[PDB]
Formats: sequence, structure tokens, C-alpha cells
Amino acid sequence: ESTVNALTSELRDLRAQREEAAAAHAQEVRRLQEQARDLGKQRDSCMREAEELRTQLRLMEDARDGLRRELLEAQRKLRESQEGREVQRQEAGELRRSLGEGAKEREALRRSNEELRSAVKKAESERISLKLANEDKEQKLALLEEARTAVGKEAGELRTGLQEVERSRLEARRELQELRRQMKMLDSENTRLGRELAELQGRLALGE
Amino acid sequence: MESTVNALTSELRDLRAQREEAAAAHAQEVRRLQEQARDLGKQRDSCMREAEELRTQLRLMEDARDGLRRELLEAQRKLRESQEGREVQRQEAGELRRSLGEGAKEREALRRSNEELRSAVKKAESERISLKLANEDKEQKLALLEEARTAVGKEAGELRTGLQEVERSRLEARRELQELRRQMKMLDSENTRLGRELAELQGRLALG
Repeated sequence: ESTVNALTSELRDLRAQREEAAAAHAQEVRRLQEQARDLGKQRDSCMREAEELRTQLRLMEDARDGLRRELLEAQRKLRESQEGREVQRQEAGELRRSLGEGAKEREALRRSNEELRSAVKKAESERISLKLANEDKEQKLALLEEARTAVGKEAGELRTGLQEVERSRLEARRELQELRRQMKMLDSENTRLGRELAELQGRLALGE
Repeated sequence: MESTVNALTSELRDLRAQREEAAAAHAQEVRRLQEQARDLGKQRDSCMREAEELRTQLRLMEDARDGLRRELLEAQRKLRESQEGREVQRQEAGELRRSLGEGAKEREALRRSNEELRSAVKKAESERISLKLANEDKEQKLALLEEARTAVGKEAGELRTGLQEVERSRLEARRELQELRRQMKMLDSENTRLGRELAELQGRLALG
């Protein structure tokens, strides 16, 4: 009685304790299994992002490098255009240098150009005046030429009359000296006649 | 009793031995589960630990990318505004080269013009030499032509005073011959008168 009931109390006691023990462990294994699930999925979520960020890095690292190449080329293009501009400034100074000396040759020539035209307007007035003087000297030459031709005809004819007058003074001298011959004879004839009157009127008283 | 007390004490021995092994299989199983989530926790921690190291380097490369982008934009702005200065200077240079190209045509046309002008003066002095050589000849001519007419004017004056006196001796000669023909009529009268005186005397002396 007191032996069997005291033992049955513990046999119900252990059957109950084992009921609670199997409860507790049926609970932890479910929780602990649920903890490995949360830790299993987070670990797998991190391996997803582990690659995801590693690839997004490489693109940046490349994106960076494409930029470092592109800057260094733009620096290059800018040093080519400024250097290209310094020559443009030189070229300009050289163009204006020749442009001003070109307008300094343009003055020398336009000035010698008027010196020529101002020397051709005297060369023409000196021509027209030397011709005018030389034209008047031939119109003087006829006027002085006829003057000699006129006085040449005068003495030319005046000499011919000189010859006719010497003709007339010769024929007159011949007639004069011839008739003095004739007067001289007739003068002897007159003194002869008066000799015949002297002999007749004289020997008349002597003959008878 | 004894028969039922041993079958129940056999139950006391049976379960106490079973919970002995159940407690042991319960500790070992939570031992392994805990040790599993430990491993899985040490893996997740070591990933997230690598993940923040990447995200750290990510931000750093993005910062370096953004620094290069900022600067390419300044590079770009400086380049395009320099181009605007060399394409302003270029169109400036094409005007300068055009004005010099025009001034070069004008200087060459004038250079041509002076050359024909200097040629006009070359011929103008050639004409002045051939036309002054003509005046000096015309003055030489009309010099000796005046000498000629003054000489011929002297001869006329002599010939003309000469003719006037050979006329005085022509008229004196003709007037002497006329008065000496008058003295002949007196000798011829006295001739016939002597004959009448003589014949009348003879004709008387032949009567008585």
C-alpha cells in the first residue's frame, strides 16, 4: 500500500517530466532551425551584393579611367589651339608690317606718278611753243625771200637798162664824131670858095 | 505485494534510463545546431565585412570619377572658347590677306602706269631735240638771208645812182649833137650862099 502508492507517484511524476522535456526540445530545435534559416538567407543575400558591388566598382574604375584619358586629350587640344593662336598673332603682325610698307610704296608711286604727268604737261607746252616759234620763222622766210626776189628783179632789170643807155651813148658819140668830120670838110670847102672870090675880084684889075 | 511492485520498479528503471539517454541526445543535438548557426554567423559576418570594404572603395572611386567629370567640363569650356578666338583671328586674317591682295593689284597697275609715263618723257625729249635743232637752223638761215638782202640793197643803190649819171651824160651828149646839127645848117647855108655869089659874078663877067 504505502510502498506501491509512493512509487506510482514518482512514475506519474517522471512520465510528466518527460512530457515537458520533449516539449522543450521540440521547441528549441524548431527555433534553432529557424535561426539557421534567417542566417542562411542573409548570408546568401550578402553574396548577391558581394558580386553586385564588385561589378559596379569595375565600371566606375573604368569610368574613372575613360575620364583620365579624356581630360589629358582635352588638355592636349587646348595646348594645340593656344600654340596655334600665338602663330596667328605673329602672322597678323607680319601682315600689318607688309600692309604698311605696301601703303608706303603706294605713296612713293602715286607721287612719282604725278611727277611724270607734271613733267608731261610741260613737255607738251614746250612742244607746242617750239613748233609755234618754228612755224613763224618759215612764215618770216618767205617774206624775206620775196624781198630779195623783188630787189633781185629790180637790179636785174636796172642792169639791162644800164646796157641800153650805154648803147645809146655809143651810137650818139659815133654820130657826133662823124658829123664833125663832115663839118670839117665843108669848112674847107667854104674857105675854098672865098678863095675863088678873092682871085676873081682881085686879078680882074690885073688881067685887063 | 511483490509481483506488481517489481513490474512498476521495472518501469521506474526503464524511464529513468530513457530520460538519461534523452537528455544526452537533446544536449548533443542542440550542441550541433548551435555550432551550425555559429559557422553560418561567422560566414555572414565575414561577407558583410568584405561588403563595407567595397562600398568604401566604391564611394572613393565615384568621388574620383566626379572629380574628373567636373574637370573635363572646364577643359571643354576652355577649349571651345579658345577655338572661338582662333576662328575670330582666322576670319580677321582673311580680311587682311584680301586688303593686301587688292593693294598689291593697285601698286602693280600704277607701276605699269609710271613705266609708260617715263616712256612718254623719253620720247618727248627726243622730239624736243629734233625740233630745237630746226629753230637754230631757221635762225641761221634768216641771219644770212638778211646779210644777202642788205648786200643786194647796197648794189641797187650803187647801180641806181650809177644809172642816173649815165643819163646825165646821155642827155648832154644828145643835146650837143642837136645844137651841132644846127651849126651844120649854117655851114650848109653859107655853102649855097657862096655859090650864088660866085655864079652871079661869073654870069656878070660873061656879059661885059
